[PDB]
Amino acid sequence: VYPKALRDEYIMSKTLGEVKLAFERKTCKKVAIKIISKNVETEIEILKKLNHPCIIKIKNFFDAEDYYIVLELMEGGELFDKVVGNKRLKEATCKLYFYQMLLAVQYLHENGIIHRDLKPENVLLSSQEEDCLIKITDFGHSKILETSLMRTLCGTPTYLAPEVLVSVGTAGYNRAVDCWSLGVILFICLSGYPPFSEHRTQVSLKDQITSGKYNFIPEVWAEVSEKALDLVKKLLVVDPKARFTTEEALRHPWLQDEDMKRKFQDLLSEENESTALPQVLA
Amino acid sequence: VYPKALRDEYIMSKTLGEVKLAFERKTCKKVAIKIISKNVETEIEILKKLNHPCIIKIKNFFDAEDYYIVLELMEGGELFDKVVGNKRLKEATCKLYFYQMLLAVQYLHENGIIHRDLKPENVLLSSQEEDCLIKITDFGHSKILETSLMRTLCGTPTYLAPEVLVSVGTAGYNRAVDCWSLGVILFICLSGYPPFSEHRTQVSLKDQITSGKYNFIPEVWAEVSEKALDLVKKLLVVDPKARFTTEEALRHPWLQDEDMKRKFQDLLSEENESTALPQVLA
Ligand SMILES: c1coc(-c2ccnc3[nH]nc(C4CC4)c23)c1
Ligand SMILES: c1coc(-c2ccnc3[nH]nc(C4CC4)c23)c1
Repeated sequence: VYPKALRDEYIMSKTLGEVKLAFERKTCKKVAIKIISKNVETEIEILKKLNHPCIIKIKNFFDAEDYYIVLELMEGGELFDKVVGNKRLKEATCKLYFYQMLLAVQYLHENGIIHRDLKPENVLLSSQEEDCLIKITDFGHSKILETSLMRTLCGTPTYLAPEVLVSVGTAGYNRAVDCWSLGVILFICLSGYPPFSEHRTQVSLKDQITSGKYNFIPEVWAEVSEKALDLVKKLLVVDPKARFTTEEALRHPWLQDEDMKRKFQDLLSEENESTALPQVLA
Repeated sequence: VYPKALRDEYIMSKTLGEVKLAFERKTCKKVAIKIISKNVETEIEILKKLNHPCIIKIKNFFDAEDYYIVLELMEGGELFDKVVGNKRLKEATCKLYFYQMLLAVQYLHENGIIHRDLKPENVLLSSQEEDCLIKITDFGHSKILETSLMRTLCGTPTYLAPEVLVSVGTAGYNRAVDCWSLGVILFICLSGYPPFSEHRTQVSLKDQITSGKYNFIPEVWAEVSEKALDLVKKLLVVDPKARFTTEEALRHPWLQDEDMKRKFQDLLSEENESTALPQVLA
């Protein structure tokens, strides 16, 4: 059974995925309750602190026999369900979703958060409409950013191991892992197929990724612009240092689209209509 | 002033280094009280759990306006004070101390603890005698060992960044950093001078270490055995994977010394004379 405290504020209903739809008793509004059976402390700590239109918001949390997390309900489900079994997303719909994913990831990075597990199944669509707001979820694997390397470097390396000194060159580029993921997500949305797979290949999945040699099927990509493909090429770079950042991506020719930037602002203000407190008129 | 609680159990006395000698009121025995002015939680968590004759033992802790740590008093001070200003340690005294440092570090590693800051100033001598017990201190920088890489690897790397997959090869060799430090400590004890320095050199300290090209002065090392030098060569290896472990070191020809292993056991049982509860005689 569900705990008394949760039962006191919410009316539990039909399952969504475990994730279940519930009704907030006070408001009669629908909510989503993610049950994480017995690190969730860190996920809430992050989510309570985080505030962006493209990042999921915690409404409430319950620490009982299991962990119960109350989130805003996403009527469109996962982005994964839109790309399954070679279901190709329309280029405009890709731009709109990607743009949001970039803003969302940029924000995380700004605030020292590395998602670490970005995938179509962690992106949620707000409505059943293709022109809708997306939201990033699953901060389970996320990391926070002062390095113990920095504390070490203040001292004289008389006793410091070489590898620690070598690690200095690479250091501070952990966030690049999220840009790789976005690159993989963008490839999936645009083509309908993944860039790295064990399907009809001899080469190991590890090897395709390490080499950065993605599976390019021309007939598929003929339907996709050079601008879109260029951006994928720029994010799917083996060297994290050379690999494009969210800021670099957001500045890319593909995203310099005034209609998409307009549609998102229009979707944004439409969501914010109910929340709007009267304005201080000059 | 010192807190009431600490004042209640201990009589504070003359400074040792901040570290001050105190007297346990119950026992009238001398103790050392390390004052760490306002991560100490982790250092105590480790030290309370740790139990070895060559690792410092916590007796008590006080969390007031500052952090007060009660430790067993080491009458011989730091190992650093024995090697300052080209003071060369006798080879036997090196073997004896090194052997203990190896046992101590091996134990840490066994229990998943990486010291991270091993240096002559973190090694304490029990008595003013050169044949004495040593103890490892300063667990401030120490790390504990399940990897978030291991949690990642359970999944399909479809979205995994290449660098994460590359990090797999190197992974699980963080403890090698302590073997480097022991190698640097052993060089210092044996020669009287450090292997890597900015004194009478053009080459950067980073560069000497990364290259692993230690400053070898033959006239100095003529007084030192080939067995001792070989061990230093084996620990001062740039590749952590190739670099000797504490077990490899403890198996080395230099440490297969029955008199040293005997002297340490004799020093050990002499310390344990006061603690000895009667034995269950068969
Ligand atoms: C897991 C983590 O977050 C969710 C989730 C959060 C907020 N609204 C939602 N609508 N549908 C889902 C799940 C069924 C896709 C969710 C599930
Ligand atoms: C700092 C960290 O530990 C100590 C310390 C711990 C136990 N006994 C000791 N005797 N002398 C010292 C200091 C003066 C060298 C210490 C100091």
